[PDB]
Order: sequence, then structure tokens, then C-alpha cells
Amino acid sequence: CVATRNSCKPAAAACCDPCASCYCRFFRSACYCRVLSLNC
Repeated sequence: CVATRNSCKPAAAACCDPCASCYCRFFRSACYCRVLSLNC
């Protein structure tokens, strides 16, 4: 699955990260699983 800051679109298993979240950027079209905790 998606390790980190790779891809969001959680189809079936491409965003494994219970310590992160689906973050988006300016584009807002290519979101990825980014850890917005900085604690894990």
C-alpha cells in the first residue's frame, strides 16, 4: 500500500497509515497520506 506522502485515493488499500491522514496540496488533485501528527 501507500507508504507515506505517496498517494491518497483510498481505493482498496493504498493509504495504510493509522498515524497519518489524507492531506492535499494546492493542486488538490494528487492528495497523499501525510502524517499531520508529528508525534508518531
